Amino acid sequence: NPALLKKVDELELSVRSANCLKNDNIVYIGDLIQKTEAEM
DNA sequence: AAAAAAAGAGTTGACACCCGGGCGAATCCCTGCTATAATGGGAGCTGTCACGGATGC
Repeated sequence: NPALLKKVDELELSVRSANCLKNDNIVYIGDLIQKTEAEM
């Protein structure tokens, strides 16, 4: 799917979500969608 | 099963500034006054008709 090319901070869900995503060092949505509940 | 904080709000002083209103100064517009003698004017058709009307005796 072409949606994976978009960055993780391209949806602006919330401030805490952006903070934890930046702390996790994620650039693509695939690494976040793969981890369902373990890494979350 | 409990219990406090980055944001989210809410302000509180602390500059940075940006046209406005005066203070100047430098400079525009008006108006009148000049003392020998000045003394009637320059284009323009004029190589279309024909009609339809307005004056005159």
